[PDB]
Amino acid sequence: KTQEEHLKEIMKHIVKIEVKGEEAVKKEAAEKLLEKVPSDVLEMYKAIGGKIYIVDGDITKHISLEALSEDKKKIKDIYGKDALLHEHYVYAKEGYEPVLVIQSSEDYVENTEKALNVYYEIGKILSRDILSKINQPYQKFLDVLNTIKNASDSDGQDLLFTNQLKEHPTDFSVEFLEQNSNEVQEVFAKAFAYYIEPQHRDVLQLYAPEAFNYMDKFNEQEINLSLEELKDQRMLSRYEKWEKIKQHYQHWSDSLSEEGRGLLKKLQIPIEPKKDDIIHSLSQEEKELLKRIQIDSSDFLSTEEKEFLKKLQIDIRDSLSNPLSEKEKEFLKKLKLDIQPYDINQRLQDTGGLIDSPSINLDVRKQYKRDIQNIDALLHQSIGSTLYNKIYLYENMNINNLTATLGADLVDSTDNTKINRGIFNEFKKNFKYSISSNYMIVDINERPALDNERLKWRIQLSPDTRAGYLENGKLILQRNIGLEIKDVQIIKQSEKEYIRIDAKVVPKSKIDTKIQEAQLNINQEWNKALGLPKYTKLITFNVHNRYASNIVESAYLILNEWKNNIQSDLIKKVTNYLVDGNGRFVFTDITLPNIAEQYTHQDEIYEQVHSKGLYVPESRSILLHGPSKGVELRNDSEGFIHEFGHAVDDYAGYLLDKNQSDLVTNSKKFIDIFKEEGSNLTSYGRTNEAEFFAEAFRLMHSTDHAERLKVQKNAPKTFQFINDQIKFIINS
Ligand SMILES: Cc1cc(N)c2cc(NC(=O)Nc3ccc4nc(C)cc(N)c4c3)ccc2n1
Ligand SMILES: [Zn+2]
Repeated sequence: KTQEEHLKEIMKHIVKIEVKGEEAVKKEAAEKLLEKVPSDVLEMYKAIGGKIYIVDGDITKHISLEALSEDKKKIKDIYGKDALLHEHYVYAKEGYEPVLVIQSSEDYVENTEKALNVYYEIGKILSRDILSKINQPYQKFLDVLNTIKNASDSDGQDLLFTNQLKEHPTDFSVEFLEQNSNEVQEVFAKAFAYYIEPQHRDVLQLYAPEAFNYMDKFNEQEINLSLEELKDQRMLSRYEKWEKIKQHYQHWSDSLSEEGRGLLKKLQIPIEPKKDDIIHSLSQEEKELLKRIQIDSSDFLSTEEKEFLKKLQIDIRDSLSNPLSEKEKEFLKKLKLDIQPYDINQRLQDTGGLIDSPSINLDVRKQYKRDIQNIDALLHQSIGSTLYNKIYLYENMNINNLTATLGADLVDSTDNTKINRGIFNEFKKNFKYSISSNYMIVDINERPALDNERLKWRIQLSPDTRAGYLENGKLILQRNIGLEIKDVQIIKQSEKEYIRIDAKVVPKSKIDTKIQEAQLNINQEWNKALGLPKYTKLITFNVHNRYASNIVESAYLILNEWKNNIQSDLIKKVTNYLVDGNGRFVFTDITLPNIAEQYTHQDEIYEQVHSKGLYVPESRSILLHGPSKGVELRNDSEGFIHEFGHAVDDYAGYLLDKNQSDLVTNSKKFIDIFKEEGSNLTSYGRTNEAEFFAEAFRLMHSTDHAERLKVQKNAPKTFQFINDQIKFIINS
């Protein structure tokens, strides 16, 4: 009930009573009126220097409204009827010194139509004087407006829209909202008004449900987030927040050692491969091979990597066609591991925390384990303090980090300042929870992003959350945090559009539990659809990163496209085969060479593979990495099915002579079909027979029927070959 006090405190400031001789009846009447307004919009008004004056008679007769031009003397009531300031009871003055003027009365309780107007004036203060300073209302509110105009019942419009909007043909776009700022603000206010005045609220909910709902959720929840964003722009607020935190960690800081500071700094800027050293620990024979390798000839060395290697040879020459060699690609594979940057946070993201993964040389594995085990000990003090309650921290992120495939079309191709609503809704779809397996580095007060960062997180730390303080106003958080996504919306900031993500920190065990129960649910369901034994572990969720929930909700959808595009009898025979060898359908966000289904079956470490998908015969499992973008694959489904092709290529070649488990794609008959039709499909498909078979099997089962035709009229002998194997497997 600190409630009533919050309002008393705030009101004694902004509220000025200046009447004749009833300064207790009138001074108590105002308290009754403003009490209906959300405590938070009053503080936001105080924030921008606004004040409320309760006066008698003609309100024009006040010092604050003298500078009023002989035009702004005529206002419109909530119903759109022209009036005159010297004949009205309220007025909110714009400008850098906001003013609210209210006449005196107590019949505000009785004569509701005036309270309605007074609130409408406040709503105006809210949408025009306050929210405008943080670029609101925006897309979310525009969506309410578009729901109303394009709904069947035109009553919602007849109650909130001025004819200007009523007669507008198309929907209200961001562009419209910019040219008609005054108009939208008006609608906002009216809706705020009806919602706030206890008697008209029913009307609102009766003829404009979406507006009621928006204003309902906004005044009870979302508004304090507005105050939050509003305070974030105040220099002194920003400085005040930073100081309380700097104080809370003052002891922890003064105690840090050169060694501790060395660790935190190394954790902010990775150490690049020092060319020189590479050359040394190389080899007399190897140097010779390196002395000439058209790095470009290979295909597993990114553009960034190839360049580095190029400069490696060109730096050892200072003294005295393109066939793809074997032991040469072996040499280039080894070096790939060797020329990666020392990046602790990157190591955590790739392994999802599983720092013992055989994915890199043992020497480097231990250095990572040592440094991490140490950072974990440094970041022991939690954010919780007596100096502050709820606390928000910020992080600017690149969407490619969550979903490179959607990241491809997030920014509008025409106007780089706009975000594609199409991809936005998709991205937002199943984004319910997130996980952090590395050390998040956030800002105390929000800061401008880098061009490729169109994601602006606003995170509500738990008092329990441990962290470390940095001098530049940032905090390094402890690994293994849990995050519940609370809201995802398009916002405009500094002349550009971003995706604001409102998230709350929770115990990681809470999120893991959801995933685990998902795995149980998804397997129950699919074990029934495939007729597998009740409790078999078929599908598995290896989720550890920031897009966490999507990896899970996505698997369901991928498997649906997988059953509606392939013959049920083929699936069953093939997956029974897989299950027989302990196979697994692994959906993950950690890089593939860290899923055991692949590494516990590797000869050498450098023989690892990372990509959108992968099939491992030795384990009979299919691996699908979520975050990436399959080069020739348009989406996750496709990718999965492509890998199921390799699985079929397996069971088929197995049914030829189980006395030899081999690939039916290795058959002499097929090596010829590839010799001829091997270049009529996808580029990727041309890589080799196993892949060509897989890309072909894929198109044949695409959702795009047109795509099925392409194989049948460009790969005849193949369309038939793949169909023989199907019927083969199906019957045998
Ligand atoms: C730079 C680069 C290098 C690779 N080797 C890639 C491989 C893939 N995918 C696969 O290798 N898939 C896959 C899938 C199934 C496979 N099955 C068998 C029996 C043997 C395989 N080598 C096999 C391979 C995707 C992207 C790649 N990108
Ligand atoms: Zn493949």
